[PDB]
Amino acid sequence: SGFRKMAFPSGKVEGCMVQVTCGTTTLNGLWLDDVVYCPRHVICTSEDMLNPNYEDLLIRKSNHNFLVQAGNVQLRVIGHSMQNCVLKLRVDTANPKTPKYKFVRIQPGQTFSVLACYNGSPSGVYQCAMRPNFTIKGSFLNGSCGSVGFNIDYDCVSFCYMHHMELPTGVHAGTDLEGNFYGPFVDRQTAQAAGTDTTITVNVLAWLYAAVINGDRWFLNRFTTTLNDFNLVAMKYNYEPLTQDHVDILGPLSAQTGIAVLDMCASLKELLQNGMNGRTILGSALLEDEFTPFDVVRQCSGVTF
Amino acid sequence: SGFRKMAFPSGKVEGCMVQVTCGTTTLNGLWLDDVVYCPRHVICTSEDMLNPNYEDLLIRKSNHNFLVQAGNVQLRVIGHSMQNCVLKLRVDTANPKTPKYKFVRIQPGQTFSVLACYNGSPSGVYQCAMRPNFTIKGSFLNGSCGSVGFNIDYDCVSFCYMHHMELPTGVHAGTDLEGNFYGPFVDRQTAQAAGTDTTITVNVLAWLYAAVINGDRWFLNRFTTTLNDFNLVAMKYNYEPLTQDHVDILGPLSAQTGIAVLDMCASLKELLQNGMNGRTILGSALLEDEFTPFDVVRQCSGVTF
Ligand SMILES: *C(=N)[C@H](C[C@@H]1CCNC1=O)NC(=O)[C@@H]1[C@@H]2[C@H](CN1C(=O)[C@@H](NC(=O)C(F)(F)F)C(C)(C)C)C2(C)C
Ligand SMILES: *C(=N)[C@H](C[C@@H]1CCNC1=O)NC(=O)[C@@H]1[C@@H]2[C@H](CN1C(=O)[C@@H](NC(=O)C(F)(F)F)C(C)(C)C)C2(C)C
Repeated sequence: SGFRKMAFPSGKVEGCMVQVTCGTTTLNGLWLDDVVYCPRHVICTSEDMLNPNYEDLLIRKSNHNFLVQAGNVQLRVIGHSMQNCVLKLRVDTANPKTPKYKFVRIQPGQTFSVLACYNGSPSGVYQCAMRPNFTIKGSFLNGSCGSVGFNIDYDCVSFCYMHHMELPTGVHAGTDLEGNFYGPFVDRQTAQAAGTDTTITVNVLAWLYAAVINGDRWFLNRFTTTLNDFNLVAMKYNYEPLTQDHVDILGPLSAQTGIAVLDMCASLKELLQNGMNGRTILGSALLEDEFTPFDVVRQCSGVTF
Repeated sequence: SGFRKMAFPSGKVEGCMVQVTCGTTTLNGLWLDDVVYCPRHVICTSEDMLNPNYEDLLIRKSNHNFLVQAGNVQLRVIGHSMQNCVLKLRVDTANPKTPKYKFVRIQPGQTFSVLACYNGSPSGVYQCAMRPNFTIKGSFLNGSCGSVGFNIDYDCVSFCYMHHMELPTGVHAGTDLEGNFYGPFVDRQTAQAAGTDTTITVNVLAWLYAAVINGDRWFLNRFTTTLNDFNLVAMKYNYEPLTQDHVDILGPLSAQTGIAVLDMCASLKELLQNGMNGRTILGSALLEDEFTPFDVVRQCSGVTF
């Protein structure tokens, strides 16, 4: 019993974190095989970042301009190229600690662990959801860029995020491992706005099932609702519309508890309309939307790696 | 910016986890040097746990009765001894992945990372605080016993917890690596309840400094209180008494922000008596007490390991 925000064990990702320096700019890189992937703004100075032309900045750079440090060891960069907002550095050797991996582009609502690093060294690990407005609510300081987000499926590390920047409202933005930004953001030091953030509805229901499995059941009612009737109510509260696909994803949790998805929606509707009245759910006074249906199943059935 | 509950990178602890089976009872062990530490109830059958005579049960157990598995390799147990509630199985092979380590007993209020395991394999990582009632709010299932709590001091791993049991309200209990339980709990399936919990006041104040550091400054007021006047209000709300040692520990946070501890106490008093007025602090509608002042400093400085 008990329910916590839980990150994947990070040992496999730790063995891939290196330090990338270009001039006086230092950040992190991800060493897999003989390639190191890092944000392309490692080539900028403080002034370049206001309006960079990465193409010309990179032309003025050659192999001896990039220092890659793995532990106490310098890695010889024997090639470089630019793929979207990510820089690929060909190094003299393959990472002996390279795990089985893939690069994936995640959907909004999906979660991943972030291994926050500074100077190629791991500082901490925390769980993050890709918000519907394509930002994450993380914890990143100067030099954190290059820190990656990932998921583990038994032995395989699926990398999905690389940190690049922080937006005005304290939220964070970055790219997939191909350099494509999540959202309408650019790697330029200029005011940019993230859209209005909505609540991931399928995730709130998933967390309500986790609360039920843990014995937190005060919010359950003997009422029912239709999918349309629930959506008409929830949308006034800035909740994402719930679809038949989302109900199919909630199925294993529904079957395990014996509470139909639309029965749980009637409890969620009541919580939005009447509030929580000083009560808590899994120790929280707000409805939590950063656990996916899979995160609940994984935690409640002890999936190991 | 951004303040998140963060666990230590788990790589170092991952390499120390093994599986320990005795008869039909299977759980996790911690392999350091040529010794495997695990909870002593691994020798118990399902009926023994109601009223176990450990001294007697262990006398009827031999080295050959303990199966220890490190990956696909079975380790030969060449000796054993019972230290309080922990079993120490001497194996014929030192763990080549043994990091620099120490065993410590933590105090209530101090935090640690839990690497949760099943069958000797890591499933996830999260941060916990030793509550004033000596329980922890974790997430553990059947077979999670022997999973450990740890802190990392750059290169040294301080092991401070080993999971043994779960109490009625979904809260957990365990021992230090000497087998001594935190709290008044015993390792027997008998009626036990955690004493009424209190809020860790120094951790709440450290969390408000983290809020000011990140921009949430709405709760700051012109008022100032004494230590005595603060403590008379905290006790009403079930808060731990704030001592001069707690005030001294808060010193680095107070100096970085230029806000006196007793000026932050007036902010906390106002918050306890009159509420949060519909506002959040660091994305939370409740006052968080699981970040110690060292966690706030570590995260806000980007300390690496
Ligand atoms: C990479 N190490 C940092 C990480 C930032 C620093 C503070 N916390 C973070 O997440 N990335 C940057 O410094 C990027 C980088 C230039 C400026 N920058 C920003 O994150 C800035 N943000 C923006 O200009 C905005 F709002 F558009 F996102 C900053 C104001 C410094 C937070 C580049 C090339 C975008
Ligand atoms: C270790 N593998 C498990 C972890 C438990 C199982 C359910 N969730 C957990 O955290 N430990 C146990 O099964 C221990 C073990 C016997 C009984 N047990 C308990 O934790 C039980 N609790 C109590 O006896 C109580 F109420 F006193 F705290 C249980 C009812 C199974 C939760 C021993 C030797 C204590």
